[PDB]
Amino acid sequence: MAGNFDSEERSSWYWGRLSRQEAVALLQGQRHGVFLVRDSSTSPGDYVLSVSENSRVSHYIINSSGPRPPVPPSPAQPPPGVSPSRLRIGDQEFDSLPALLEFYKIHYLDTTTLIEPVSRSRQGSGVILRQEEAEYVRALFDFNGNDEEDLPFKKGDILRIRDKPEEQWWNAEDSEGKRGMIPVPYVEKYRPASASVSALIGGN
Repeated sequence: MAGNFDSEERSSWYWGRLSRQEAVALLQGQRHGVFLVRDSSTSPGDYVLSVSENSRVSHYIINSSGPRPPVPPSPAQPPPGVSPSRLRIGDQEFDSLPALLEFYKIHYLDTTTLIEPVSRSRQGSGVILRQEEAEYVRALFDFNGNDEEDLPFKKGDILRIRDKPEEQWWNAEDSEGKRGMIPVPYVEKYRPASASVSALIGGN
């Protein structure tokens, strides 16, 4: 998780509209009590709630007004300024659409109740991609090589820690281009730059 960003949360229930078949296609793929929302394929300016009921997934047309701007951008677009309830679905009334999914969770739409957002996949993770620096170390030992995983480098070779599994061996690219283990407990932080014409190069 990341926190509070979208009062309606797009990656949760409202992705970016499509055809009931599409929503359905994914909906059924999730938990039986899963339901997502789509765009009013019938109405020009309205929302639609989709719900995997029984074997398929039915839709519920929502009616939105829009009293205030939706997104920060947009040069100028004067809003209505009258629609009180603004958003509503079925034969009842609610403040907004996002809020609707939070109340009907136990009110029962037309036969089925709302439980959680479909969420087919994707999530704010980013797999914490560091990639901090890279080329800034000069090996201090020569070795022909025995294992494909071990980085065979020659004394004075400026490698780049391609990763750092543990403090007892890291990953780095050698003058040849291959990677492997490197001296994490003792390496030469040697600023490489002056030739770039390959002096010798002889690994495999």
